[PDB]
Amino acid sequence: PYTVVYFPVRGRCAALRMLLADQGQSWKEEVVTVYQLPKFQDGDLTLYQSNTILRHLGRTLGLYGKDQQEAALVDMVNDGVEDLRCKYISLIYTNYEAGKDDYVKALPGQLKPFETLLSQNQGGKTFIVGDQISFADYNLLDLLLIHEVLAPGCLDAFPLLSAYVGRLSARPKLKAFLASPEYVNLPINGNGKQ
Amino acid sequence: PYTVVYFPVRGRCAALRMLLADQGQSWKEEVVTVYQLPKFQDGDLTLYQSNTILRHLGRTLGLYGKDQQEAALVDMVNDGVEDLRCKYISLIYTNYEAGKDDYVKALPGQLKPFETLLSQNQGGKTFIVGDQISFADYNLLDLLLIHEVLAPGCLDAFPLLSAYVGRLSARPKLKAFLASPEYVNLPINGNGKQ
Repeated sequence: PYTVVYFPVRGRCAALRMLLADQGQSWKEEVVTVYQLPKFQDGDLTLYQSNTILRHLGRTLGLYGKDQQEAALVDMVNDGVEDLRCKYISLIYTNYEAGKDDYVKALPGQLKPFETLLSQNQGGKTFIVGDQISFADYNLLDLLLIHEVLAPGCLDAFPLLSAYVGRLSARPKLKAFLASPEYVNLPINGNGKQ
Repeated sequence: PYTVVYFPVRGRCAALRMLLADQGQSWKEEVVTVYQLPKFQDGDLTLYQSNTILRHLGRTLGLYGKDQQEAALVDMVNDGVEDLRCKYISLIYTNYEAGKDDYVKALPGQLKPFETLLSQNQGGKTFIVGDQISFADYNLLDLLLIHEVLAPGCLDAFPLLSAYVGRLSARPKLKAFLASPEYVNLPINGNGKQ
């Protein structure tokens, strides 16, 4: 019984959509043509804030680590992703024309921490945290994909990340969703820039 | 076995310090004179990001709601607080001189949601969520206190919030901590503005 209310763009819902899709859950979309959405309805539970939804789905669907220690790392990784996403959103809607240059120059410094974190966990052979997927993976994967569109090839300097994007992108239900019109035909951002 | 590494300012640690103080936990500070701190060490567990720490302490100290439903609301409230805190931080370090005017004009619109949320929970007679304190309370309380310093009297238009700040501020261990030199003598912000 899931319903997500959002604009007709992937934006901040791409991650939770991927999460739902991959976990084999069904939801109802509810477009909003022109607390800022998304809005999520789980039964009579009504959530706002994308990360709130991600954690909620994480708790209830068991994508929050195997113990309190991992849970903390998952949060820490998610917050980093979120931090970078804020810069991206700022670039897109604010200084896209001028900032794009400087942004890509700095991108490697922004992505290196993730590469490191990956190397520290079974040599990046599984997920960003632990040996099971978590909501932070779906969110990290989205951040990496939307960046490969802004600056194609940015992930070439990071062997672990690139393998990671490939590993996750190949997950049965996820691959299908990523290839669906439902995903492919939605613009990444509202202002039409990406 | 807690250690918090941060600058010599309350900044983003005020909340977790209040949390620790109120919960009767002891920690070791480690000043950093001139992932951006804080850094938290719980045993060999090393966390970064203030909210990550807040959730961690929330999970382990049982300040995360009584069930998954409340947990979600706690997150939702915390994210709202965090959203406003980002604006505050932006005012302080960026457009303080000019933005202060417009900021205070808009403040009521920013605080109204919290007043509402409060009224919806036992008529604001307990905490922001549920009938037990949660990490979001400590974080909300900090946000309200630092605002009463920026724009004194801003809470007069909201009876529920004002009672809330008074109710929590009177908590035995919290009142003491709020009166300690450890708290009182630390500047609110780095740039010396508040």
